[PDB]
Amino acid sequence: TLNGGITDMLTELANFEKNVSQAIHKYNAYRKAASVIAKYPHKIKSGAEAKKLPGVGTKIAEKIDEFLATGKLRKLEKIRQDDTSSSINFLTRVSGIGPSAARKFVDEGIKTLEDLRKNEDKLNHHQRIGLKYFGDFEKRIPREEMLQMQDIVLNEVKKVDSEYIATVCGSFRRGAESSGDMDVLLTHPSFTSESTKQPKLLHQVVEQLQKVHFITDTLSKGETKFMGVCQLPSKNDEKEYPHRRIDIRLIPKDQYYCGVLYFTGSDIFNKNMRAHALEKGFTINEYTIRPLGVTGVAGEPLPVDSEKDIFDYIQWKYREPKDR
DNA sequence: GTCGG
DNA sequence: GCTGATGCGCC
DNA sequence: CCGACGGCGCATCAGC
Ligand SMILES: *CC[C@H](OP(*)(=O)O)[C@H](O)COP(=O)(O)O
Ligand SMILES: [Mg+2]
Repeated sequence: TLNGGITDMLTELANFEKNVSQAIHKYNAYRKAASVIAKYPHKIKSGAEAKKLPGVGTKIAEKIDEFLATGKLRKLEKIRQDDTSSSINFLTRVSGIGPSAARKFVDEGIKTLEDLRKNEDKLNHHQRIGLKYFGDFEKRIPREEMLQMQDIVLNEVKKVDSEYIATVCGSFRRGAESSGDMDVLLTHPSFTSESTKQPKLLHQVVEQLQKVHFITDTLSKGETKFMGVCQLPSKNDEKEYPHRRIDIRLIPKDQYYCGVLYFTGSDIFNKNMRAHALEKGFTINEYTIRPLGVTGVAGEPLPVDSEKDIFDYIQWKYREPKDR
């Protein structure tokens, strides 16, 4: 795209701040500045020009000015040549290894995947799985597979109980050619916010999907949400499919469609819809949609039976998952 | 790092 | 054995 | 000039 050099620089600076410096806000800033520049329909000639965009401040401008003039950034070259920084930045790619564990490993002389395999005793359950499917988790999922994966989930959910309502959200629901992982939202007439659940409602779906050898491993499981690994059935004639990340979140029926809206995305869209709601005098979150009183106090949660209901409440024209 | 009170 | 703090991850 | 910038489910560990 236009200004591929500047965006890469910023995204590289962002990763450094998150993984090495452990400054989450600086990371979010550099990410913000990188995204707005990526959409920009020109080629930035000066830092003063880039500063006119929202999220680009004084310091990023003086960075853009340096990059365009010199070709490479003085700071990043210092980070690139640093053994500790680059090593810490690598390990954080492994699922279960955040900045904290990463630094702890590199300080103890563990820098590469070879070292992680050699020292599996020092890894937790999550990190072991993160290492096992390291390459597989960095592969994107083509829509062709996601469709085949969906059919298995929805049918196997139907196999346990007909009353279950399974909805695959994320990029896939917006109709993207490729998706990062599978994000499934589950609910049942039995489960609501007021009247609590008898457990083994999510479990039965997870236990069923394991029975048909779809779910391979488990990263985390509890009452509400589950996180683990799944694999499509080997065609036998062809080579086996790569392992994929799956998430199954069990949500109360009354606040399902409020959940479906939030987990459908995108971030920019939710941020714009939530911003408009405040202008119209309503407050929406992951869970519920509520009215803001005269004094600016949230009332009782309003009834919702679809996504349309939320769009109606804030007198907004219904947008299809394609245009999110 | 950038924004807004 | 319990309860709170903290790392990690989602968009 | 200075505080906000994501609140939460689950796994793990510290402290009692
Ligand atoms: C690149 C500009 C940085 O500003 P921030 O608000 O993190 C630094 O202040 C410049 O110093 P460097 O990081 O040592 O180059
Ligand atoms: Mg600006």
